[PDB]
Amino acid sequence: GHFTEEDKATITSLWGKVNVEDAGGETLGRLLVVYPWTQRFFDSFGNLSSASAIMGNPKVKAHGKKVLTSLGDAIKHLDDLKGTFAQLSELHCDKLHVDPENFKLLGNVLVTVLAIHFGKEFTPEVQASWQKMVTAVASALSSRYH
Amino acid sequence: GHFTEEDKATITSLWGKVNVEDAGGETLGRLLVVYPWTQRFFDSFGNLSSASAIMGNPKVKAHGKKVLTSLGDAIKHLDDLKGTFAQLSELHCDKLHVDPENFKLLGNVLVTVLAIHFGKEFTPEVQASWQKMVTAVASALSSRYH
Amino acid sequence: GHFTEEDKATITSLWGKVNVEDAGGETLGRLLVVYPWTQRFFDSFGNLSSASAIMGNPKVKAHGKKVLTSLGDAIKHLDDLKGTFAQLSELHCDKLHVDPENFKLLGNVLVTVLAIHFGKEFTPEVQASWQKMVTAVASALSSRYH
Amino acid sequence: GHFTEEDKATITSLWGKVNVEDAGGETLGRLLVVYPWTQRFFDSFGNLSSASAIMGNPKVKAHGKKVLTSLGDAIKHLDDLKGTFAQLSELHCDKLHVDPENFKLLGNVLVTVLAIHFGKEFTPEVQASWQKMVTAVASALSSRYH
Ligand code: HEM
Ligand code: HEM
Ligand code: HEM
Ligand code: HEM
Repeated sequence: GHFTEEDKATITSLWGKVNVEDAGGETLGRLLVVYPWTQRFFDSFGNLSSASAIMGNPKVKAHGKKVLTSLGDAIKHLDDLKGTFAQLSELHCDKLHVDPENFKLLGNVLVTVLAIHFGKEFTPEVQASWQKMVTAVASALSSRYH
Repeated sequence: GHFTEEDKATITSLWGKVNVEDAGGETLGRLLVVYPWTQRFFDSFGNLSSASAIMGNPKVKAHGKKVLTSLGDAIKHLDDLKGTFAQLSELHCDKLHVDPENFKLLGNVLVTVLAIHFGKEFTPEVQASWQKMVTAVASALSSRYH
Repeated sequence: GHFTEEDKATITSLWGKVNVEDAGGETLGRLLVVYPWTQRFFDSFGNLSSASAIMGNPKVKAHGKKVLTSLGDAIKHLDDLKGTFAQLSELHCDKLHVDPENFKLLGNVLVTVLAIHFGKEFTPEVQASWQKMVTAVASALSSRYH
Repeated sequence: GHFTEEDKATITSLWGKVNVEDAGGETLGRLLVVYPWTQRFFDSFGNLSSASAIMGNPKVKAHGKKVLTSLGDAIKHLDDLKGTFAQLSELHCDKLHVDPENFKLLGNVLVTVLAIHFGKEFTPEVQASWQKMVTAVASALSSRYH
């Protein structure tokens, strides 16, 4: 893969406008609602039997903040996402056994959340740059499986 | 599959607020820009060499409207989508050789467009209902392949 | 979907030459080794820390037999697989939260086992018929999710 | 990703036993039969309306030889598949617009062909190493899309 100058500017600029205290909870909660099977990894977070219980769960909100903060840090290292996520790859693959397909699923739900918050600013080109980011993150986090 | 009565209500209600004349071209054009390989099915549609050419292309806008008007008719048959799409399955599978993976891709681009147009109104539960609709439509259209 | 009379004949004839007592453990064990993340669904099955432990594990062999005996019964109902697998869909979706992508994965590991056991006899046309069967079984088992 | 010493030895040793004058035609032909949509890229090869016509087509056999010869060369460069396939990535993505999902589809059909020819020698571990190879090749060839 390869980010263009335009890709980097679009990723960096849009991300600077995200609130990583609500976006993270919103993204992980939406993943858990829309694709229910993912709840299996988070049986320690409490009751996730309904949308309201998930979107209102403080451990979901707290953990989504970690997720997006680590992604925000990675956006400082676009040309080296493999190395930047090496340690989290080890955690997610070797220790938690998260299905590699889930990384792209979460990335697509972040794209949905960006489209909700930014609307018409999320043009096809802007979405293309973010789809490249989703793919790249998923590859970096599944590296230990490959 | 199975649509709950709440899935049907969501699907029909949100669709009634969709302007097909705008959403059609916006959905097909977004698919062509974001996932460029799909342009190979539309060589006769003329200039697709840049995002601005795709989003300005009269044939892309006219075709997207056909697509979304076909999906509007399908929403009147939610609990018989395979029978509803039998003719278009034959067209897309036996005659055009569309990759079944692309039906899922276009339905995901429509989810993105709905998120852009409705923002917050596109809640996690509303997205779940539409995610089941995209899957159901993909399955119905690739039925000739199965 | 749709099974041709030649798909049914292929499926039933090749299956009649399959030894389930061997193929069962061989298929589940291959899935656990090749796609290690799926081991997380089988923590109670004991030692799955190495390929030799998985392929020697008595619980994996006993479970694989259940799996393949379930698929043998399904082959007697090829043109009603969704109804046939309704109970196991509820089990795998509502109770175990299996990722629908893993049903496709296991059916692909079975294709590999059939290729190993039958060699040349597993022609391109015979594989096509079995590829439709894996897809049909995945769709039927993930039906609760749709 | 990362090949282990064991991965490299397994890939290199099994590949040294493949016949790249028949395996290539067998792999591309099987892809065209099993997953019909792929035939769309090869409308220049002649009649592909049936298994017999595909498996007997001299242009299929001739082109599959190219495919596997380029893969054989890549197996000399396991630690640098991105650079080794850079030029073919440009051809397949920028010029032919091949769907990225097809690269993994072809890789899985090569795995089926290896299982047919090598049988019990294709153990779960041996298949794991080859699945890692399939993923890595698909990533290298789709790089221009990412
Ligand atoms: C954008 C991709 C993702 C990133 C950046 C990410 C990041 C993180 C981080 C930073 C942690 C915390 C580790 C610590 O606290 O030391 C974590 C834990 C975890 N992640 Fe992820 N993650 C990602 C995707 C996923 C996906 C797709 C899954 C499964 C669907 C997943 C499941 C988990 C689990 C089960 C934990 C342990 C949490 C606990 O102990 O309660 N993650 N992740
Ligand atoms: C939401 C899924 C889809 C639906 C509901 C849909 C619906 C339609 C309909 C109704 C037509 C007929 C147009 C007319 O009568 O002139 C059509 C034509 C076509 N569709 Fe789709 N389609 C879908 C997905 C796809 C995808 C994923 C592709 C491939 C990237 C595709 C490629 C085509 C092509 C090439 C035509 C013929 C266009 C022309 O040259 O006239 N469709 N589709
Ligand atoms: C070819 C697709 C599959 C079929 C036909 C199938 C069939 C079965 C059947 C018949 C049982 C019941 C066993 C008994 O009565 O004791 C079962 C249990 C189960 N299956 Fe599947 N299954 C399939 C795919 C999967 C996949 C992809 C996974 C996840 C990696 C999975 C995870 C499980 C689990 C965790 C159990 C419960 C086992 C235990 O703890 O007792 N299955 N399956
Ligand atoms: C293991 C992965 C693959 C490799 C190593 C590979 C390699 C090659 C090579 C060496 C060529 C010849 C270029 C030349 O003659 O200068 C080629 C051409 C081509 N490939 Fe691939 N390929 C791969 C996968 C694919 C897939 C998945 C598709 C689509 C399903 C595809 C479609 C094509 C087409 C359409 C051509 C042009 C052939 C013609 O002009 O008639 N390839 N490939």
